[PDB]
Amino acid sequence: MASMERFLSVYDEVQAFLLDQLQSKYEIDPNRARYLRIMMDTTCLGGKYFRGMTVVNVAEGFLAVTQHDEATKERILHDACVGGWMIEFLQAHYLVEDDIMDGSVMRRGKPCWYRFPGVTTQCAINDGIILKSWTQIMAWHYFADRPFLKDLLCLFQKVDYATAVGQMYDVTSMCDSNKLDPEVAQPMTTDFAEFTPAIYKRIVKYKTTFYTYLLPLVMGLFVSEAAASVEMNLVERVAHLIGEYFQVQDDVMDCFTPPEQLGKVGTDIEDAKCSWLAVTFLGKANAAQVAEFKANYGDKDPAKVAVVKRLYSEANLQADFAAYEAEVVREVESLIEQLKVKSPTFAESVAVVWEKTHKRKK
Amino acid sequence: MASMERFLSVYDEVQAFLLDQLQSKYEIDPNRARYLRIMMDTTCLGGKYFRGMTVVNVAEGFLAVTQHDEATKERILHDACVGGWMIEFLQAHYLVEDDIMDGSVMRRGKPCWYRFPGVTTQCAINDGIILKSWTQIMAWHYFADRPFLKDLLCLFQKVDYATAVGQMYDVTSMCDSNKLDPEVAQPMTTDFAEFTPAIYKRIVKYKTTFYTYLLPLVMGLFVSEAAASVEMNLVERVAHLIGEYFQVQDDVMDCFTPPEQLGKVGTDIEDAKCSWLAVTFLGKANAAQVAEFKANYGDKDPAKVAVVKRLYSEANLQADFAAYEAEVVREVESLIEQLKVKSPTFAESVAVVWEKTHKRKK
Ligand SMILES: CC/C=C/c1ccc[n+](CC(P(=O)(O)O)P(=O)(O)O)c1
Ligand SMILES: CC/C=C/c1ccc[n+](CC(P(=O)(O)O)P(=O)(O)O)c1
Ligand SMILES: C=C(C)CCOP(=O)(O)OP(=O)(O)O
Ligand SMILES: C=C(C)CCOP(=O)(O)OP(=O)(O)O
Ligand SMILES: [Mg+2]
Ligand SMILES: [Mg+2]
Ligand SMILES: [Mg+2]
Ligand SMILES: [Mg+2]
Ligand SMILES: [Mg+2]
Ligand SMILES: [Mg+2]
Repeated sequence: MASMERFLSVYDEVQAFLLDQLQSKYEIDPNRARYLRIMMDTTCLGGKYFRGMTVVNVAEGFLAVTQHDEATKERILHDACVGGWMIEFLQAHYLVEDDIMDGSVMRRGKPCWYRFPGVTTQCAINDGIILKSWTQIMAWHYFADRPFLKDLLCLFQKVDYATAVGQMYDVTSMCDSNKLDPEVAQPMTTDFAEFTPAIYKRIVKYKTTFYTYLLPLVMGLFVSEAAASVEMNLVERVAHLIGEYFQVQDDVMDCFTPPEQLGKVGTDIEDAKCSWLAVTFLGKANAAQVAEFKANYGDKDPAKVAVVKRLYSEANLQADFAAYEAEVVREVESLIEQLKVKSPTFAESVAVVWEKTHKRKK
Repeated sequence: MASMERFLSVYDEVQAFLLDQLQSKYEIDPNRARYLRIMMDTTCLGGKYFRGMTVVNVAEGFLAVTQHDEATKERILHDACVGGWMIEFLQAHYLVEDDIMDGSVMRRGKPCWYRFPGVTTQCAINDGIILKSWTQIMAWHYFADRPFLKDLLCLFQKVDYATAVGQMYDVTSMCDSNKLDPEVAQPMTTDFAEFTPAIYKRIVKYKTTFYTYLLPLVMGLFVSEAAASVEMNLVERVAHLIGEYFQVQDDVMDCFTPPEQLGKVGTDIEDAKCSWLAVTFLGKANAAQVAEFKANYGDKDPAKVAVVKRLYSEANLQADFAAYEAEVVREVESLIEQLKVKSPTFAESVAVVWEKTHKRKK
């Protein structure tokens, strides 16, 4: 796709800027420049670019309807690409650190970054820090003189914090809340009392929705100077709804989509995660199913994991998923109808966003 | 000390703000609030508060000589405390992640954060991310309306990036540059060709000087609206000089100061670090000393580490350290004399900063 290739051409610019600046201001040597170029490529490319391409689509929408000089159109488009890369680099940071946290093996069809033989956990941790740092370098360099600079930095910062809090909800979702204690080694829950749709919703709201949907949508609005032309409460409702759905699919694919197709190897069962599948299963199983789940969940043993997967297949969670999906379509369409009132162009971008999400197979 | 106790009283405010906001906007539950309060306390308290108390001292200096209403004096002092905590939280972030990277056992006289039984590497990584996030929450909340806000955020961001780059220089200092390669597992250097004072200086300049000295000094200037009243080139020279000296002491103590006194257990020998001791040693040893160093450095075996420590004692590095110290005193005094030209009060703060650094035994 041509537009994708163009968003990609701005990656090339941003990379050249970052690496040149390392040479000229940070005393980097050539082989460390090469290392960081490879690290940027592996952690920032290969994904679907949904978050990045959402910023661009939001801005393209407003450009079709807004009068500007050509030079202004070019500036806005370039701004939207740079903001999109800020979010892809933030994603790259999150993915580096999450793969370590989750004990993951594959990412975008390659070894996780920390599994590269020449990298290891020790360096990946810091490479993840550098990725985040680059988002700010990029923002201050490109947007220094833009009116939306303070708004963008302030939003970016809140969104990052929400995600970090969400990650803490996730990484501790298999422990009992009353037992959390830095001094005491953490046993896994035996009762699964906290595997509920409300608790699940809390995980997912913070860890994914803000950075995957709120952030790109609003950044599209910032670089378009169009924020005031939308109902923000609606922007937040729609971001959190499509965001949750997006995470539910991720959870389902972790279990049932082949690594060949997904580009990653699942760990949610093994990691004892509060996934949608585990929650929806406890939502419907009988006493004996519950017990066999309890004896097998959250263990790396392939035979225990297979037992969990059979239980999932037997419980017909495909039926629950259809019904959940049908409900989201209802609410997202409602939200999109409500957005046209003030912002038809934005509502349309949100439609496109939803369509792309709804259809994804990875 | 009373002033310390007062800087400390602003920690209490900042903590209450952060935890209340987690409850009211982030849907946190009480036991996770407790966990993060304990995490903030363990990772942010117990240090010497040098960086934090430098912001306060810089501002107190300008207040003694500048006319203000009392209300303004109180605002400036409070601003200096908050900026100081932003840097202590940044330090706490760096320390959490560094202890993981370095395989360290003790920090401020307690187990490293990731060694707490109830924490582990998996959670500490994210706790370190939250610490950094909190610096921005704190900045945007407290300084939203201040004229120095953009300057402070932009400086903070550049300083953080420099430190992250510096950390990459450190963590790869025991490998040959020409051999760095994400695809290939990294062998330790055999020739130690890159253990040179120039390369050492590069490590230390980036990993420590910006965040430990440039940042607090300039933040004191920002919250004092006094930046324009100094020669910034001199501020940078003095920060980088005292900063390097500060790191040299850290390196010496890692080897020779008892854990009981230091509050940490050294790993530089075991980690094959490019420390000042390793560099100054190669700076003077004879052929046979060089060989015995090479056969023992960068191995966790207590007998190999002891061999390295004997070689250090025999080479009389205490003599090199005295001579290095004497030279820094010369240059720092020169820089302080040069600061009085435009900024006597600032020169004095820098004198106090130097005196505290020069005298430290931990
Ligand atoms: C590091 C802060 C946030 C990370 C973050 C937030 C949201 C999602 N993810 C990563 C996914 P996956 O590993 O790609 O399947 P998850 O592990 O959640 O299933 C990672
Ligand atoms: C994580 C980014 C920077 C970390 C950073 C920078 C500078 C210094 N440190 C930490 C010290 P130590 O572990 O306290 O002795 P080092 O390990 O360098 O001897 C840590
Ligand atoms: C589920 C989440 C939030 C992490 C993976 O996100 P994506 O599936 O969008 O990953 P890439 O396209 O960037 O690979
Ligand atoms: C050497 C460096 C830069 C890390 C430790 O810094 P400090 O020795 O200042 O640690 P605390 O006082 O914060 O414990
Ligand atoms: Mg994961
Ligand atoms: Mg995860
Ligand atoms: Mg997943
Ligand atoms: Mg260390
Ligand atoms: Mg270190
Ligand atoms: Mg040290």
